[PDB]
Formats: sequence, structure tokens, C-alpha cells
Amino acid sequence: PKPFEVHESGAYLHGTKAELKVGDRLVPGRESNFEAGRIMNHIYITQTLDAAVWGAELAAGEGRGRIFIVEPEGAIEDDPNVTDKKLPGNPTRSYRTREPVWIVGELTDWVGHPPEQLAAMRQGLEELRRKGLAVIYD
Ligand SMILES: CO[C@H]1/C=C/O[C@@]2(C)Oc3c(C)c(O)c4c(O)c(c(/C=N/N5CCN(C)CC5)c(O)c4c3C2=O)NC(=O)/C(C)=C\C=C\[C@H](C)[C@H](O)[C@@H](C)[C@@H](O)[C@@H](C)[C@H](OC(C)=O)[C@@H]1C
Repeated sequence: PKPFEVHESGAYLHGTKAELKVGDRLVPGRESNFEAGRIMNHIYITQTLDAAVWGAELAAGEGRGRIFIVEPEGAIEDDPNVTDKKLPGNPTRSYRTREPVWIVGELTDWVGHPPEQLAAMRQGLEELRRKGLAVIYD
């Protein structure tokens, strides 16, 4: 995938290693993928495939990444972890919602980041943790 490229569909995507199926309704309050033990207030979704693939790859869990197309029941807002942080605005088109979402499809035709790019991201995040700089906004 290409960073900042909006998916053809305009649809909201959710990358995860959870075993979801079309027709599931997902409510907030599951555990963070980035800070063990943290109970989440939001569901995180995106309109770029690149951000969804990172969500699938970086999600906690055994088993492979999945990307779902989802329909929010309620309001969505910019995800502050990636908005006005490294870049101005929200170029990854990443959002979050306090209300449930429905799983309406599964994206089957994606490929992951090349392995050294995924390893660099993983290593970078462990480093931020080791330095106490991995602040999670939620
Ligand atoms: C869609 O976002 C993805 C890719 C964007 O593509 C791309 C090109 O545009 C980015 C934007 C616009 C950012 O604002 C950004 C950012 O703020 C950030 C890191 C992190 N960089 N490092 C980690 C590895 N590394 C390169 C060295 C340091 C980034 O790489 C990016 C970044 C990119 O890479 N944040 C930090 O540095 C700091 C200080 C803290 C991070 C804290 C928590 C832990 C994270 O926020 C968690 C909650 C997730 O939100 C991220 C892991 C995102 O994963 C998902 C699934 O969302 C990932 C950024």
C-alpha cells in the first residue's frame, strides 16, 4: 500500500487480528494493541489502506492480520495519535469512534508491508516504550 492514498471505496477499514465475521457488531472497550492492560474507549478505523494494513500487522494476537470494512453507528473524529503529530492534519485518514461499528465486509486483496519495514516499525515502537515516549491517546 501507499501512505495517504484513500481507498477506492471511500469505505472505513479496520485492521485487527480478531476473528470477526460479516454481520458482527463490535463495541468499544477491548484491550489496547499498544499498551498492555489499557481498556479502550474507542474503535479505530481509517480510510487509507496503508493505515489499515498497519492496524492488521501491529494488532496484538496470534494468527494473521485481517482488514474489515466497517460501518460506524455514531460520530467519528480524527485519531489524535496521528493527527497534527508527525504531519499537519490527518493525512492517513485515521479516525476513532466512541460508539459500536458493524462489520460489513472483509478485504481480501491486500499485501503487507515488506518484512524489513514492518520490523523497523516494531523495533521503533519497542524503542519508544523503552524510552517512555509511547504516549497512547484514547
Ligand atoms: C496510521 O499510523 C501508522 C502508520 C502511519 O504512517 C506514517 C507515514 O504517518 C505517520 C504519522 C502521520 C504520524 O503522526 C506518526 C506518529 O505520530 C508516530 C509514528 C511512530 N513512529 N515510531 C514508531 C516506529 N518508528 C517509525 C519509530 C518511531 C509514526 O510512524 C507516524 C507516521 C507514519 O509512519 N508516533 C510517534 O512517533 C510517537 C511519539 C508515539 C506513538 C505512539 C502510539 C504507540 C502510536 O500512535 C500507535 C497507537 C499507532 O497510532 C501507530 C503505531 C500507527 O499505527 C496504527 C495501526 O495506527 C502508525 C503510526
